[PDB]
Amino acid sequence: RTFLNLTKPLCEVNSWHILSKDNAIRIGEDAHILVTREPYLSCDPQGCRMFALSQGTTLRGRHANGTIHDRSPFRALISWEMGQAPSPYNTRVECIGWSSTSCHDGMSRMSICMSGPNNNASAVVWYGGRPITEIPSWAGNILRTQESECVCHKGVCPVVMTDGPANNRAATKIIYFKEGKIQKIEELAGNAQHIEECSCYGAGGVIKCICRDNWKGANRPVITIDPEMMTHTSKYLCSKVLTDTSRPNDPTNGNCDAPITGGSPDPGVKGFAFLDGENSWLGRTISKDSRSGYEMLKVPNAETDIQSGPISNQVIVNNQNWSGYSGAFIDYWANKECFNPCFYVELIRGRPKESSVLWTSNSIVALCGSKKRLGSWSWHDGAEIIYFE
Amino acid sequence: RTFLNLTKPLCEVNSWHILSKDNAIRIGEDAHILVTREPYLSCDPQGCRMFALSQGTTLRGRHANGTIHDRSPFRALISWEMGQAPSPYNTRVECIGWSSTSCHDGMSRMSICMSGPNNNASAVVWYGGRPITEIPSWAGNILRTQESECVCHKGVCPVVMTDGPANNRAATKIIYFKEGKIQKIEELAGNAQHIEECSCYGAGGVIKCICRDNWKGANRPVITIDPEMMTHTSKYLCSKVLTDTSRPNDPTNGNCDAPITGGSPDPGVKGFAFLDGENSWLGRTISKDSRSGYEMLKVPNAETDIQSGPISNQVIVNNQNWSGYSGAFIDYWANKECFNPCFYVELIRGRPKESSVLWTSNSIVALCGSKKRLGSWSWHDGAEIIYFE
Amino acid sequence: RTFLNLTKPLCEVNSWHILSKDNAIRIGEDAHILVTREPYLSCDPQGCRMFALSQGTTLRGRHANGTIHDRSPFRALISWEMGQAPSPYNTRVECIGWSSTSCHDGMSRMSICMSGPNNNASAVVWYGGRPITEIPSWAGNILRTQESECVCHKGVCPVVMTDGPANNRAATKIIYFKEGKIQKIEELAGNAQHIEECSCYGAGGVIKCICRDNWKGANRPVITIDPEMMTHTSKYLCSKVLTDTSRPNDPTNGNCDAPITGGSPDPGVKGFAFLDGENSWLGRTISKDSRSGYEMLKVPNAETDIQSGPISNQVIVNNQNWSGYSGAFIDYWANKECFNPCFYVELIRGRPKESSVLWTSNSIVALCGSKKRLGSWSWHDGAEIIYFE
Amino acid sequence: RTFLNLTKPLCEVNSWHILSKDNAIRIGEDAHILVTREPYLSCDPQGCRMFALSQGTTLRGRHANGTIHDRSPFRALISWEMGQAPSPYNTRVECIGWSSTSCHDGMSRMSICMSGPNNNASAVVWYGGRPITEIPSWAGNILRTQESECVCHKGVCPVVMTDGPANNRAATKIIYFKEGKIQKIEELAGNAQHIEECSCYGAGGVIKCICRDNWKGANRPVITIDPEMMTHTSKYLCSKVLTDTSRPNDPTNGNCDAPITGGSPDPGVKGFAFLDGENSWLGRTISKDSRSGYEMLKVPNAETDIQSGPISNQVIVNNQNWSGYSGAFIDYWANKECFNPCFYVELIRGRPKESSVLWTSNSIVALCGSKKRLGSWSWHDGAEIIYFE
Ligand SMILES: *[C@@H]1O[C@H](CO)C(O[C@@H]2O[C@H](CO)[C@@H](O[C@@H]3O[C@H](CO[C@H]4O[C@H](CO)[C@@H](O)[C@H](O[C@H]5O[C@H](CO)[C@@H](O)[C@H](O)[C@@H]5O)[C@@H]4O)[C@@H](O)[C@H](O)[C@@H]3O)[C@H](O)[C@H]2NC(C)=O)[C@H](O)[C@H]1NC(C)=O
Ligand SMILES: *[C@@H]1O[C@H](CO)C(O[C@@H]2O[C@H](CO)C(O)[C@H](O)[C@H]2NC(C)=O)[C@H](O)[C@H]1NC(C)=O
Ligand SMILES: *[C@H]1O[C@H](CO)C(O[C@@H]2O[C@H](CO)C(O)[C@H](O)[C@H]2NC(C)=O)[C@H](O)[C@H]1NC(C)=O
Ligand SMILES: CC(=O)N[C@@H]1[C@@H](NC(=N)N)C=C(C(=O)O)O[C@H]1C(O)C(O)CO
Ligand SMILES: CC(=O)N[C@@H]1[C@@H](NC(=N)N)C=C(C(=O)O)O[C@H]1C(O)C(O)CO
Ligand SMILES: CC(=O)N[C@@H]1[C@@H](NC(=N)N)C=C(C(=O)O)O[C@H]1C(O)C(O)CO
Ligand SMILES: CC(=O)N[C@@H]1[C@@H](NC(=N)N)C=C(C(=O)O)O[C@H]1C(O)C(O)CO
Ligand SMILES: CC(=O)N[C@H]1[C@H]([C@H](O)[C@H](O)CO)OC(C(=O)O)=C[C@@H]1NC(=N)N
Ligand SMILES: CC(=O)N[C@H]1[C@H]([C@H](O)[C@H](O)CO)OC(C(=O)O)=C[C@@H]1NC(=N)N
Ligand SMILES: CC(=O)N[C@H]1[C@H]([C@H](O)[C@H](O)CO)OC(C(=O)O)=C[C@@H]1NC(=N)N
Ligand SMILES: CC(=O)N[C@H]1[C@H]([C@H](O)[C@H](O)CO)OC(C(=O)O)=C[C@@H]1NC(=N)N
Ligand SMILES: *[C@@H]1O[C@H](CO)C(O)[C@H](O)[C@H]1NC(C)=O
Ligand SMILES: *[C@@H]1O[C@H](CO)[C@@H](O)[C@H](O)[C@H]1NC(C)=O
Ligand SMILES: [Ca+2]
Ligand SMILES: [Ca+2]
Ligand SMILES: [Ca+2]
Ligand SMILES: [Ca+2]
Repeated sequence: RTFLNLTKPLCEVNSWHILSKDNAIRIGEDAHILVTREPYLSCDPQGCRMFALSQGTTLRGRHANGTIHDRSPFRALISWEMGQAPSPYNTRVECIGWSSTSCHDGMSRMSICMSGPNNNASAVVWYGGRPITEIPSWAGNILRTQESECVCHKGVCPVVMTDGPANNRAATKIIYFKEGKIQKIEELAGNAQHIEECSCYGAGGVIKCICRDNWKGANRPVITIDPEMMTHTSKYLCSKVLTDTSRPNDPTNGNCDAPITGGSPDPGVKGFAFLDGENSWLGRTISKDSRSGYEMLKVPNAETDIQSGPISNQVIVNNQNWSGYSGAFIDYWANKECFNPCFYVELIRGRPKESSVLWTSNSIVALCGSKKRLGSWSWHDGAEIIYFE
Repeated sequence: RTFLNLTKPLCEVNSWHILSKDNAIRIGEDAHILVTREPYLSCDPQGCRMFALSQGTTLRGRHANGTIHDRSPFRALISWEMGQAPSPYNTRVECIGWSSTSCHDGMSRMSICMSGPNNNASAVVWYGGRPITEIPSWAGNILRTQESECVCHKGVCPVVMTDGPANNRAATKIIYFKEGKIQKIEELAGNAQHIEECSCYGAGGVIKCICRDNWKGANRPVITIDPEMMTHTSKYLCSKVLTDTSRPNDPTNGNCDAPITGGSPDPGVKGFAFLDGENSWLGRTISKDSRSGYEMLKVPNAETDIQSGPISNQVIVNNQNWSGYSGAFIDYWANKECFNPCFYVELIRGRPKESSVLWTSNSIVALCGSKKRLGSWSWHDGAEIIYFE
Repeated sequence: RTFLNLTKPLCEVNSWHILSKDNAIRIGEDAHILVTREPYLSCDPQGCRMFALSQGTTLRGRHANGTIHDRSPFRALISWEMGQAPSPYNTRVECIGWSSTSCHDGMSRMSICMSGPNNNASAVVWYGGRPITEIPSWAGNILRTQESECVCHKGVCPVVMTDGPANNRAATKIIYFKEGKIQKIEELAGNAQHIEECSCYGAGGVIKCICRDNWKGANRPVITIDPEMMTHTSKYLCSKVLTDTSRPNDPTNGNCDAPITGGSPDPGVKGFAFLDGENSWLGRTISKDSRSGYEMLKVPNAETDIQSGPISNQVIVNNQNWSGYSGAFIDYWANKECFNPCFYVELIRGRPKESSVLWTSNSIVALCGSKKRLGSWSWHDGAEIIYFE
Repeated sequence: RTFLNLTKPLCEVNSWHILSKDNAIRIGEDAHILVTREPYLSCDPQGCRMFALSQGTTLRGRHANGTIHDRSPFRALISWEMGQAPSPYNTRVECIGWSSTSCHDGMSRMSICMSGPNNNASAVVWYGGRPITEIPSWAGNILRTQESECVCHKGVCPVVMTDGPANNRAATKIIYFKEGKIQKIEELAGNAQHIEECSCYGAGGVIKCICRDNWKGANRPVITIDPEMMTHTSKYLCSKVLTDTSRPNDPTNGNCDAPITGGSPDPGVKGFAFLDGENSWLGRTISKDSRSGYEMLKVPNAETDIQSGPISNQVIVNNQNWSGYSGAFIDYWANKECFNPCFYVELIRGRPKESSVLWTSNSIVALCGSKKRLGSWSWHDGAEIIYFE
């Protein structure tokens, strides 16, 4: 074992192949499947695992009642073998909390959870399954982080965190970790005006994080991080193809340097994009209003050209089905000459959209890049809400 | 440590001993057992494992309703320790799809799943637990493969695949894989007119695949593969003993080079044979019409002799019980001077044969050869359907 | 790793400490616990495991109905980590059948199961978890074995098997195994008139088997095996303290060379003794009629002296509670200068004795020698049968 | 792997961070969770596990009825991976009994359990998963031990055990183990008048145990053990800050050398403190009468100064929520220059306090120190009792 470095280029991607699906809600109708939300995947030299925020109750359990609620002393980050559903019998507790990130540096995994009350939350940073570092809230307002994997280079792993209003200017820091210990802290710099829930991946010695501006913008902020100089810049996706949820119709021109406003009724959702000049893909919900459907759109020069639009699409979840959060990960230990993009989509069931049940949970689907021109179908959740009534 | 070489000859077989039985439906009446179909086993240097295509639901779950249906986005190939029943707690997800194959090359396991819509399925080829290769559909008609184990020699693992009509001429390929990467693709050549669901094994550097002609033959096609040369031939099993389901009565002579047609109402079932001159055995369901009973027939020179008939028979499942698919496997890593034949029978319960239940699923029995003359009995599923009403 | 050699003497025993208890019926009332019977324990260099004959159903399952029945195609030898209850999620299938034995030789574990119809049963012998040898029925009447562990010395593992009447003269053999292969077969010789269900242990290069005579004696037969020469003798336990169940009052004298008859209503139960001069301990059910209670009795020279009586006693299960089978095992790999005797008692719940339920199952308790004078209480099952009604 | 040596000082602690929370009652409402009480945590070179005394029945099981009872043949010490709820499917059985301690010495784990009747209990001492030693009751009155982890130094693991009255002068011993073998046995010396349920840690070659006086004191006895010399002293914690439950209001002065009487209705609860000069912290329930709430109090010189009061506080469980036992553990194998203090709180649910249910159980929370000033919230159990009615 060695520290991962990020000096390979991104792979060429012409379509997306099915990597994994857990069918958690279908299985959780009967077997003992934990209630969750904010899932993702993360890899290490050995393979890949699913991660999510448990609600500290099973789906059929009476305590599922009220699981719409975001933050409780009963939530923890759990991980498990990619593909299986999360039960109390197959899940590792990574840390305790209601907001998380995790990543493997080539040697060991670092996992980070926030917990506590809204005015007094704290992060505990674990490395090798051991607690290393604690960080108190600096702004006293729901200290929080990515909800998807971080990225490490040469032992250095940056993590974007935010503390402050959901609906106004907040205080975002980039913290640089090595073996769970803080190497540097940096205030957000650049033109991104609001930063939440960054989806991050590395390629070519650089880490790109594509985020949620929950304040004003229906276009997504992008933070470029040098993990060697331990510095960063920020701005917005240039493309007119707007990828936040609640968004207006796509304008004729996007805006590299300011939030483009509009959309009703939701201020944001976690999302992602891979930005590689011509080899660029943007994900989004199919609905402009709601967390339903999911589509991948190849938009050459999305990161630099305000006029860029799709040259190809793939429907991942059709617009008759609920989606939710979406984020980036890559298996950096694959036996290839390039880093192949992968993404997951969180498939939210129950409240608020389906309120014939008392709970909110989700399942997971995950896909990676193919150089081939693969056919596709919808990878929706597939559970019958009527079975839970 | 090393690549499996197919050097050894086949062991003499005079009868069949019990290897494993999972009792999955009996257990699944209570415990949390996954709905499945299309099982098989496969071994590696450490031991044997059971495989099946999950339906993404447990047997007692309400989602088990409608599981007669073959293809959905909720199926995946799962594997588990031989003899246990498949639950969400003890299963490994090998890949995502509704047709599969799997084998170990002596170093690592290759696993292959097709998924996607009928007019646009794709294969994802997995090696050592990672996705290596994707293959688009070549004929836009349910790209599909073996549904039992492949076989490797010096790192080369041939896989037989088909795309095209179930009731007409289709497009079959032999794909030769080494570490999940395509070394060669051949089009099917020879006298087999239709090819599905091949059951394969190796001995003395030759791989034989005994398959299902869903188009015409109640005789089974036989593909013979040289994995060094990476070439094949194809024809039909010569014996007058027909082993497909829905077959007519055995004629006076079989045909080596052309289908023996007939029988009603079903076109085919996956089956297998071991072919080694004198030491040749054929499995078939006992009913010539439906998937019930299972028998093993020692049919000397089945592969060469149009007049060859049984000189012994072992009842595996009595004709009062449901069977289903059957397939070949060998423990190539046995401490033995020969490769001993083994097989499984899938014990299908529920629909369409038992319509008092809303689901279709199965359990597994597995047996291997013995030089001795062993007594026997029926190894039927053993669940009571009245319990599920 | 090296072959186990039986070079240590038995440790001195003056009472019995608790080793394990799985509370399988209490736990199986809600959790998913397999119906079992004929349990035992067996150790290897890494530790000890619990073993039993599963009925291929869980205890609360509808298929638990009819589990009084001894032989079916749905039974398998299962082993799990000592002190756990056996559920579908934690048990390894050792082999398939309804009579077993198992032992580790210092390198790998050998397991043996019989399956088949009464007149045509067979043994399959496994070594390192792979099948090695098959042995067909020699007398066409329920080929059967120890139902507790076998013992090895320099890789030679003898096994006692019987084929023939339960109620009359049968054909017993002693089979000498090494790595699953048969080295010698001997027919039973000496004074034991009937042999079943041998509980065997080794100390100082000699193996002793304490068996069940189902035909005549309420005294237990004793086979002495030389694992090196591969020869044996047999007679009866000399002591007047009668240990089989159904048995009459203890007579004034025992008989070394012939059975002591009487008792009602039942012909026999599996049981055991440690036999070592002054250091001799006889288990038996407290009740002389039924399978209730269990007591240990120190009877010096029980083996050789027809007049030997108890000098102390420890109640293991009180006579108000159900017992069942009992048997010998030792951790031959403990860091001790002697081999310390252990035993278990099968704690049978349900039919025939408790007919308010439709099933038969058991739980387990295991205790080992102490050189100390330990207090004791009853280790009865502890499930409340009314919960199951 | 070598013997752990208590060579490092205790870390500076200013605040407590969340380590783990198993949410076992919430999860056990549906999923098959073992009823437990008397939990703790213990670490080894590889990670930390949770430990509890199981009741040999699951939480929703009908046998949960009556689990208020402290002692039965159906209890066992179980260990599981930290963060998980204890189920039949993920727990190791450490030993059998109703009182326990456990600790790892850097090489292997020693685990000790007492079982038996009140007047004839015995301890079994286990090492590396094998039983090594047995200790009979010396006073015929419920031989019993710490209910939390022991501590080892150069292979020598002291354990505090008591035998004799709960409400009068009892007979306490300090037993020094090495690889499960007795090195030395001392009778309690010093001014502690009654000793139960010691919580022990190590720093700079010294072991401190903060115990429970069930007889007269609302202050806590403290034993200071030299593991190299194998000698101890005892007294009471000096501070006016009384930390047993039932206690009176805190007095003007404490008492280092005699119990301080008073409080109602409870004679005692298991508790803990870390004593390190200015860096000293005392746990106690928030309620003086009852096992509700839990608070950490930084009391400089608590160990030497009768007038020492709190300089800071952390609410661990609010006084509207039930707590229970509490105890000390340290990850001695952390990659840190100091030994960092951790503790758990047993969060008791059911009887006697909540008698709309027929059972008594608990969940667990654990926390470790921080040099930081971190915010906090209440880590209550989180289950709704109405759901179990
Ligand atoms: C966010 O959480 C952070 C944690 O870093 C906050 O910080 C804590 O802040 C407090 C000041 O607000 C701390 O307080 C002080 O306590 C010491 C000693 O306290 C104990 O002893 C005295 C005398 O015996 C009692 O009167 C105290 O009674 C308070 O605490 C107990 C719980 O133990 C509670 O049950 C009582 O009702 C009562 O509120 C107590 O037992 C005093 O000498 C001092 O004057 C002051 O009160 C605390 O030390 C500090 N903790 C840590 C850890 O840093 C902050 O409060 C939170 N911020 C926000 C915005 O909420
Ligand atoms: C980046 O990480 C790679 C992958 O390990 C790396 O390593 C190799 O490069 C050297 C020469 O520079 C070799 O000759 C090795 O054969 C290569 N090793 C492997 C395992 O592929 C780079 O050195 C790392 N670069 C930096 C800047 O850290
Ligand atoms: C506690 O239990 C132990 C063990 O059973 C015990 O010892 C036995 O004593 C009785 C009566 O004196 C006997 O006759 C047995 O032979 C003794 N057995 C052993 C194994 O030593 C004590 O009697 C019991 N002590 C108390 C106080 O009950
Ligand atoms: C799963 C589902 O029913 N999805 C609806 C979808 N359906 C179709 N286009 N058919 C259309 C939208 C939408 O674009 O508004 O999103 C959904 C919707 O109605 C809302 O979000 C409003 O609450
Ligand atoms: C399991 C079972 O009972 N199977 C039936 C079998 N049974 C007996 N011969 N007992 C008889 C036949 C048959 O004669 O065609 O095949 C089976 C059949 O499918 C049908 O009869 C019609 O569905
Ligand atoms: C567990 C239990 O209650 N067992 C009964 C037992 N009970 C008591 N001694 N209390 C009495 C005896 C006996 O000693 O013969 O045997 C048992 C019995 O059922 C029968 O004898 C009739 O079949
Ligand atoms: C968890 C809970 O409700 N606990 C009660 C709590 N008070 C309140 N939460 N209101 C505080 C006390 C107390 O300080 O004595 O008393 C507790 C109590 O109910 C009893 O002692 C009854 O025996
Ligand atoms: C820390 C936290 O509670 N984050 C919230 C997050 C959120 O409120 C915002 O992004 C607004 O600031 O939104 C959502 C969401 O569904 O929009 C889920 C997250 N839930 C959890 N991570 N548990
Ligand atoms: C890919 C696919 O759906 N294959 C079918 C297969 C089939 O339809 C034919 O062979 C005719 O083309 O038949 C059966 C069958 O039971 O006959 C099950 C297989 N199901 C699954 N593999 N999932
Ligand atoms: C092979 C077989 O069925 N053995 C029987 C055994 C028995 O019948 C005799 O000893 C008489 O010959 O009795 C019992 C018994 O409880 O008496 C259980 C065993 N059950 C099982 N091993 N499965
Ligand atoms: C051996 C035993 O039963 N110990 C009791 C203990 C106790 O009774 C006393 O400390 C008085 O001596 O109190 C408690 C308690 O909740 O107070 C739990 C323990 N229960 C168990 N450890 N099982
Ligand atoms: C769900 O939770 C609600 C608010 O806490 C409530 O009061 C309701 O009764 C409860 N419902 C069920 C069915 O548990
Ligand atoms: C509770 O246990 C007691 C003691 O045996 C009892 O009798 C009662 O019926 C049990 N209650 C239930 C609901 O089982
Ligand atoms: Ca937005
Ligand atoms: Ca056909
Ligand atoms: Ca008898
Ligand atoms: Ca007290």
